[PDB]
Amino acid sequence: VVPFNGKGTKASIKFQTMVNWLCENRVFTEDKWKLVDFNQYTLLSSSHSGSFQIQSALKLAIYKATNLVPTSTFLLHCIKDNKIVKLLLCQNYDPLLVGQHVLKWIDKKCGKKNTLWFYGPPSTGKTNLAMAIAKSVPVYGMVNWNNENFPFNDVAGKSLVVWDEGIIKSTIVEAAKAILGGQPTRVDQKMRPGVPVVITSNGDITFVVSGNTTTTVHAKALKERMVKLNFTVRCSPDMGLLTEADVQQWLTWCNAQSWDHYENWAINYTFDFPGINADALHPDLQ
Amino acid sequence: VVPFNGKGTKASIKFQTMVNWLCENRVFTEDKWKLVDFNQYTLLSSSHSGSFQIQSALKLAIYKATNLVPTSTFLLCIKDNKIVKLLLCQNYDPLLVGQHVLKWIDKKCGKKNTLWFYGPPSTGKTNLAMAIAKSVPVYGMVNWNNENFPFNDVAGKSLVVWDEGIIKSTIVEAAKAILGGQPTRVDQKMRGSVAVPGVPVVITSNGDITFVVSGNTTTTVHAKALKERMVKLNFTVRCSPDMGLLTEADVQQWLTWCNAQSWDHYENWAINYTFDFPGINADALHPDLQ
Amino acid sequence: VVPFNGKGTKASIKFQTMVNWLCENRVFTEDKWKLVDFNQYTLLSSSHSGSFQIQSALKLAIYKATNLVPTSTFLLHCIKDNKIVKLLLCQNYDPLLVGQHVLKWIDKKCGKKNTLWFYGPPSTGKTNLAMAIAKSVPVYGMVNWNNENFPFNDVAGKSLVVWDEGIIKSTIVEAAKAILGGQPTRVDQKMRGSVAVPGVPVVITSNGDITFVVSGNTTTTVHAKALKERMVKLNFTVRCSPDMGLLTEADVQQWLTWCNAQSWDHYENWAINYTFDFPGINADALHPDLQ
Amino acid sequence: VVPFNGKGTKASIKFQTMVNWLCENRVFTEDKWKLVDFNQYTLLSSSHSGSFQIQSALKLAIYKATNLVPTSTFLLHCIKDNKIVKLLLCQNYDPLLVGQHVLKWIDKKCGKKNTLWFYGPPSTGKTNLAMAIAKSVPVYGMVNWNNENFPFNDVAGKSLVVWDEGIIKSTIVEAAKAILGGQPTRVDQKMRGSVAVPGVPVVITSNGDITFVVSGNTTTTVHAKALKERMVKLNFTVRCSPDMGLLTEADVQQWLTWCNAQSWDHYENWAINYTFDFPGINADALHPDLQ
Amino acid sequence: VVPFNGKGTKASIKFQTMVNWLCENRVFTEDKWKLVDFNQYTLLSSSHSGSFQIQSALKLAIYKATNLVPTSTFLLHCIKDNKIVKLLLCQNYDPLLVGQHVLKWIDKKCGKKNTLWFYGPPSTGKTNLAMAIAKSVPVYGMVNWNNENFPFNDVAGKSLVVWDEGIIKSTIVEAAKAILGGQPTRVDQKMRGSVAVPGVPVVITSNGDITFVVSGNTTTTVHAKALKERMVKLNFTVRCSPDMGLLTEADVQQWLTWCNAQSWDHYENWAINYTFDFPGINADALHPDLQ
Amino acid sequence: VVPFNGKGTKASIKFQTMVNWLCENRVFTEDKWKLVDFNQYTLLSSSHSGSFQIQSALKLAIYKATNLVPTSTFLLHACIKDNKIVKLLLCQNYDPLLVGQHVLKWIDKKCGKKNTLWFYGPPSTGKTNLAMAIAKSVPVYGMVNWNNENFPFNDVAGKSLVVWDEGIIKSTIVEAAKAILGGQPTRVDQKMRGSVAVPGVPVVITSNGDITFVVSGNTTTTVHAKALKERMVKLNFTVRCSPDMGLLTEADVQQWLTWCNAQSWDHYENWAINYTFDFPGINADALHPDLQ
DNA sequence: GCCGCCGGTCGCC
DNA sequence: GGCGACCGGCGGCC
Ligand SMILES: Nc1ncnc2c1ncn2[C@@H]1O[C@H](COP(=O)(O)OP(=O)(O)NP(=O)(O)O)[C@@H](O)[C@H]1O
Ligand SMILES: Nc1ncnc2c1ncn2[C@@H]1O[C@H](COP(=O)(O)OP(=O)(O)NP(=O)(O)O)[C@@H](O)[C@H]1O
Ligand SMILES: Nc1ncnc2c1ncn2[C@@H]1O[C@H](COP(=O)(O)OP(=O)(O)NP(=O)(O)O)[C@@H](O)[C@H]1O
Ligand SMILES: Nc1ncnc2c1ncn2[C@@H]1O[C@H](COP(=O)(O)OP(=O)(O)NP(=O)(O)O)[C@@H](O)[C@H]1O
Ligand SMILES: Nc1ncnc2c1ncn2[C@@H]1O[C@H](COP(=O)(O)OP(=O)(O)NP(=O)(O)O)[C@@H](O)[C@H]1O
Ligand SMILES: Nc1ncnc2c1ncn2[C@@H]1O[C@H](COP(=O)(O)OP(=O)(O)NP(=O)(O)O)[C@@H](O)[C@H]1O
Ligand SMILES: [Mg+2]
Ligand SMILES: [Mg+2]
Ligand SMILES: [Mg+2]
Repeated sequence: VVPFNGKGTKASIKFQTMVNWLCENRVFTEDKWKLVDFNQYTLLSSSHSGSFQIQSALKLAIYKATNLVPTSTFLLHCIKDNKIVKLLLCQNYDPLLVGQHVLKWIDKKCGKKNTLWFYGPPSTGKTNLAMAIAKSVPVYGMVNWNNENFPFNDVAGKSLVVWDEGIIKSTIVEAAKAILGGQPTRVDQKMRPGVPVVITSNGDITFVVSGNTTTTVHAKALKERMVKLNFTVRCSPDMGLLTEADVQQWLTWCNAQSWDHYENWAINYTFDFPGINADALHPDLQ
Repeated sequence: VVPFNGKGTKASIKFQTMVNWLCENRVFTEDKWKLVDFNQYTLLSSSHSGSFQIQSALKLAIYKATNLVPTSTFLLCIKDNKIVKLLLCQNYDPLLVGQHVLKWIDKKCGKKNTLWFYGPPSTGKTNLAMAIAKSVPVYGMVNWNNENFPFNDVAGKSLVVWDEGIIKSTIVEAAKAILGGQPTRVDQKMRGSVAVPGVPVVITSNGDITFVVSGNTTTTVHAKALKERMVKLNFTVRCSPDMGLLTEADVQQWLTWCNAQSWDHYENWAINYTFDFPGINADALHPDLQ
Repeated sequence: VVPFNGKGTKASIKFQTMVNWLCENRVFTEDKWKLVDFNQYTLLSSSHSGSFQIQSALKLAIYKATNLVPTSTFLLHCIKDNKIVKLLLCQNYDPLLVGQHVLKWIDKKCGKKNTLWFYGPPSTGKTNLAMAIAKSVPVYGMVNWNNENFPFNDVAGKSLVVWDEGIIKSTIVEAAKAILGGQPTRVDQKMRGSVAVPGVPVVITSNGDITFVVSGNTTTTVHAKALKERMVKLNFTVRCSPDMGLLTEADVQQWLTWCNAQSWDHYENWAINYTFDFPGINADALHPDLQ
Repeated sequence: VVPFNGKGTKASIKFQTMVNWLCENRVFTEDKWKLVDFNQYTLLSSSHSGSFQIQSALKLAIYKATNLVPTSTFLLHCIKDNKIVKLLLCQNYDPLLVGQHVLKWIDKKCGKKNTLWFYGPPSTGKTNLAMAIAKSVPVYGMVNWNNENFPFNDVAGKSLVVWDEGIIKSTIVEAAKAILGGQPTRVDQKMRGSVAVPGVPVVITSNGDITFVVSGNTTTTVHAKALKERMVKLNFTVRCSPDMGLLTEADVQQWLTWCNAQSWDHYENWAINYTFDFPGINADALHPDLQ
Repeated sequence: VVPFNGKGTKASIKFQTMVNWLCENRVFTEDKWKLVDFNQYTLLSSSHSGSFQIQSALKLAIYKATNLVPTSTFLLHCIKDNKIVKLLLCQNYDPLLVGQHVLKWIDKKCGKKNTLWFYGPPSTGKTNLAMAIAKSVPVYGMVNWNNENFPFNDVAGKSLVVWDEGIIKSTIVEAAKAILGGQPTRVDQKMRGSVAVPGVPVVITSNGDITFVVSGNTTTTVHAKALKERMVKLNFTVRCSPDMGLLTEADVQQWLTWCNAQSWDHYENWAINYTFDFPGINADALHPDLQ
Repeated sequence: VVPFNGKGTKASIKFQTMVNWLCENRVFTEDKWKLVDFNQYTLLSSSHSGSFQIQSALKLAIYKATNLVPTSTFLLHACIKDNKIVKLLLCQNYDPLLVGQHVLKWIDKKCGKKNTLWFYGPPSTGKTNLAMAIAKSVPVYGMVNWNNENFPFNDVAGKSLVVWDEGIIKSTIVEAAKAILGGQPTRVDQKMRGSVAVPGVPVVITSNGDITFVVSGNTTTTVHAKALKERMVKLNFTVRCSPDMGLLTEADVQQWLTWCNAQSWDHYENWAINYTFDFPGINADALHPDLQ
């Protein structure tokens, strides 16, 4: 399709450059814009025609960073020295395979398996790793911030949805089957792609509370849409916060490795994530 | 009736050209506009006025594509077409089916405004319906609408799709009007006349929809009335588990070939419309498909 | 009343010319404007000013076509070969006397009797003649469109009100009497602001008697006296052959033009005291051409 | 005090002239403006600024004609030929005193006695006289048009209030005392930021005694003392000819103008202390123009 | 806190001059503006951008007159012929102390004794005196105008709150205690910046003791001690002449002009220990002009 | 981060200068602006354009004062024996050095979990006077008594200090109380502002009785007593004061905090390693000769 | 105050 | 006389 013949003025080209600048520096919120470049914000807020451009540029930047650009490219920029590499080795999970899956999972290339699940005892580092990814993607949203009876508001536009210490109520289970499966909401269909979801919890989430009693009616359907990871070993208190770079170096290194190994397991996506294969451990990871 | 003797400035001519450019490339949604041409959208959205124009152009393009141009214009060797292969296995005449579709999609079938596909599951009922629905500019599903108000925003659509639907006794009164091509009161009260918009309808189902659900029971009072407005097809043959997603290109090829052939056979059946679509006539098969 | 001494730029003259064109070409809805002239609509819809001018011009054209010009001028333009003339003769009715009645009724000059009633067996063409007149006037409103509990909405700014198969309920019989009698609605008395507001002609086609107002689950005849004061009745008893086809506004314009061309004293004799029932064909009084 | 030493631009002076012209020709509604001058109305409504100017100018003209200018100026321009003059002789009322009393009453000069009451048998012309006077003043409202539960809404901005065949209810008896006595509502107090501003003349017509306020399904005389002080009572005892016809503003203006030139000193002989019942004709008090 | 430089253009300078002219001639309401300078109001309403300036200027003028100017300056410009001086002597109170106290009171300088209370039999002129003071401040409000369940709304933006024929109920005792004592309401606290001060003076007229709180169908005295500390009580016992007439600004300002010129020693001696009652005439200290 | 290479007109530079001027003069409300400078306010409100500029300037100035500039810089300034606050602290048996130094960290949200100060003691001992003295120095603060009874924590965001005077905690709102008193932002704060974490507002509480006991109907419950103790710091005002010490002023606060900033921080670092619910009292020998 | 458009008039055909 | 493109004016925008 041939684009239109419209030629813009100086102001329009300046606005387009401003949108590119906002998209490049990951400035998607007013607070972030004030914290980063207060001078330009003060200059723009002087009048109506300046204030409107702020909202327009923010919306266009969000759309460009979410829909028109692959999210994985936002994450890609001594492999053994990375904290995350050691952490997955302790949990007997191959750092390479889990890294490759995240790239496909964030890129909606895993089919119906749109949801990741971290399972283990409390204080094993589940939320620390999960929250590290949420700070690496352009925009993220948490279920906890939403209303108690409307947990899935403002799902469209997010690069990732995080559900920390969550549990599924039978009154809203039908909505969970859609989003966790990646099916678009009916509102999205009417007005016009799914959003990856990550869930961390202490118990078994496949059990659904129904009244004052637990039930297993929906246990079968939720299993196909999810991948389970076991974080059993307690973490030392000195680990601290995981930096966005630690994710960046880990994902970038895993990207360049041979991909054919991941495709073999990708033929039949199992609900359970396979453990470390000692015969396939990379030499640099040792 | 003479067009007004006004003259357009250089600014309005650009808007008029953009309106034609919208219809030329079948872009009718803001998402499609963003996906196809981002630079022009970004340039337009940097000024109060620069926006009033996006919505105005979209509205004008929708109206022009839906009402001022025949729908079939958007649709217009043959043995290799998957659509023909589909209807061949289903014991129906591939040529005669398309010739009715063109008259049906153009609101030229009188009271029989509704088409119905029926059969066991995994027989291609839904795949064929979406292939037609993708080709038309604008289409809407009854599934997306509210349960208590299934017929909202029917106007402005070139087609309406109803997937695995069931008719309830509460909505049987509104269903009869929309399925029969009769204009709704909302359009009548707005437009000014008593008959204007026109909406084709296509329905798929695994069960007989002529039966109406009332309470926890099923009645047959409205069966005769719904039979007049509808046309039935029986997809009773299991399809080969190899066929893929039917595309608009497949439909356009099927309709283009069927359009130019002889139209002498169709109008004989058009004198009296049978409730069931006629099946394969062995002697009347076109020599191309023998 | 000397007009104002104001003056306006070329844009205002263009707007006035556009309003005059809308009045001339009989365009009164946005969809009609889109159908007749898409180019001018697309040019006008390029900015806020044009989109406001569209609504202003539409409203002004509607007002001019409704209140600034007598409705009869929108109807004027072998007489025996006219389909409508045959129909009234078949129904044993004089075409001239009916036509001359319409030209005074459509202009609200008949006073209290603002309503015509078409009554008789079904499928005799009662709706066909009623709708034919409606399609000729600038704009008409139908009671069937309006909501269940509020039938008399959107009456203002209309030329003709059509009500087919109508039944008067006791709940709304009081509001019904106002419009059917030519009395103005009370909201127009204040929104316009004095008792100078006019009313709208009403035409009713029914298969049964409408003087029997429905109350609950029982028929009552207390209101029959008041309704008969305001109404004129016709009887479509003789069913027509199913080959008359859809009547056209050209037939109405042709028939109405001929009626005004003849003598008017013939109708004036019956105008001294209007009768509820319409007198039938008189062989002596028939027009020389129609014989 | 000396007003602001401003300098009106070219456009603003046009607005001032338009506002003056609207007041001059008594054009107070959009529907009146369309009939009087459609040209200027279209030229103005050609754009947003013109519509805003129309909306502002209408309110300014209403304010100028209501508050800043006395109403009597629009009433003031042999006498035996006047219809109204003969009418009051039938009801044994002196036309001169009635004319003089109305002129002082319309401008809120009577103080407490702010209400005039017409009473008598039906068909004596009680409504005919009230309507003619009402349509002479620029803007008037009717209690009938207003909401049943809120009959005294939209009081401000009216030069006269007309109440036909009214009956006072116990639910609204308290609000009626203020309006009939010229007491402004709290809206005219707190939003107009004072204790009292308008005078809102009110006229009432009835066939029975309105001082008997209905209480539930019973009649009570508690409020008889309070209301009878606020009103002035006129009795239309004699039924007039059926062919009196509709009165017009021309008859109203001529009658008031003639009463203006006559002697005034006779009026205040009684006006120092009004009585509830209007005094009748005495042969001595009859002017020679009517003898 | 040196002012910003901000060199303004002629458009803003003219608006500032208009704002000053508003305060100078006491034009604080739209109705007063229309009644005083109609030409300027007509010119200003010719456009939307000109109509916005009226609402911009009125608020600033009201704020300037309320907070940026001492209220007593609006009061201060033979003596033995002033009606108030004569009236206060009839009640056996010293006019000089009353006038001196009022000026100190209106500027909120009495401390916690913010509210004045006038009590006595009817027809003693209590209400007439209260109106004269309220008519002289820029803007005044009433508790009578407010809603029954929320009588203490719209407190801000007023220089004096008048409560005529007042009485205190138990459902509003907590609100009345704060307002009568000068304590700012929580609205000012959450709109301005923490415990401010503006408050408002209050004047009360009553025919009965207001210290008796009405609860249910029983009179109670729980808050009698708390209320008395906040008011200064005056007993208006002597009936006044029926034909005294209303009081005006010229009477109050003339009276207040004399009082300010005298020494503050007489007042400041009693001001050290504020009493609930006000001292009467002392022949040992009556001013020579009033002897 | 390289700032966007745009350049503003004369009006934009003037507006930025006005925003700076509003910050420098501690003007944050319409009433304060009208009181300080009526002429500029009139000039701005003369037109529709300036009425929007006023609101934008105020909204930007509040944000600049609250989030961009540390609050403690508004306390420090650009006869120590005679300072009124020093005497008042000595009357109530507390070291003026440690009280001032702790404030400079509590007001800057640097104390970690212990985000609140608690004043306890009999009436008329000077609890209210000192509490309001700190508030008058910070740019903008909000007091709880203004809000609705059922909604106590409205408009908490965008304030430098939260004042709660003689208040008592109820079980119906004890769940929200542990949030602000703990320094973790409310749920709506993250959503409207994208980040799971945005620092909280310091809180100062005065009380005549022990607030660690929560009202539960017509009954006192102590289930939440433990949870409040690691969020709070307690000071006891056990000595009454004579009516010879009027309202405290910002001048006293600035002088007091200025001296506490210049002295060594070793006496604070010893206690700051492990915070205690009880604030240690006067040490007889540790008192520096500048206050002996 | 900002960026847009309609419009007049002089400049050139 | 006609066609051209230039700059200044004005728009509405809460
Ligand atoms: N705010 C923090 N500052 C420093 N270290 C932290 C912080 N939060 C967590 N950690 C460290 O991160 C590791 C685990 O963090 P945490 O988020 O509590 O893990 P978890 O297993 O997801 N916990 P839980 O929420 O109990 O399931 C430990 O080494 C902690 O010391
Ligand atoms: N992604 C796909 N979408 C549609 N059809 C598919 C797809 N993949 C394979 N097919 C095959 O294509 C044919 C179309 O089947 P489908 O249209 O889903 O059946 P149907 O009869 O309309 N189903 P039902 O919804 O039960 O009425 C079948 O043979 C499918 O097995
Ligand atoms: N599509 C049509 N359907 C029916 N009648 C038609 C049609 N087109 C033309 N006509 C003519 O219209 C005549 C009847 O018109 P119609 O208005 O339906 O009658 P009616 O007496 O008003 N009907 P009803 O509503 O049953 O009382 C027929 O006899 C035909 O001559
Ligand atoms: N066109 C006319 N309209 C009204 N009244 C007319 C007309 N022509 C003559 N009249 C007479 O003029 C008088 C007007 O009376 P009118 O004001 O309608 O009633 P009223 O005396 O107030 N009584 P009522 O309405 O019965 O309570 C009556 O005597 C009518 O007969
Ligand atoms: N029109 C008037 N306006 C004001 N004061 C008047 C007026 N006429 C007389 N007066 C004087 O005011 C006195 C009563 O006025 P008013 O202000 O109502 O007094 P009051 O003692 O406060 N009344 P009350 O409300 O009965 O307790 C009369 O006795 C006259 O001296
Ligand atoms: N504006 C003032 N007026 C009077 N006394 C004041 C004022 N400001 C301070 N004081 C005095 O300064 C001291 C401060 O006491 P304060 O801080 O109010 O004590 P408290 O125990 O918190 N009060 P309370 O509110 O009764 O619980 C007291 O002696 C007050 O009387
Ligand atoms: Mg956690
Ligand atoms: Mg299907
Ligand atoms: Mg009184």
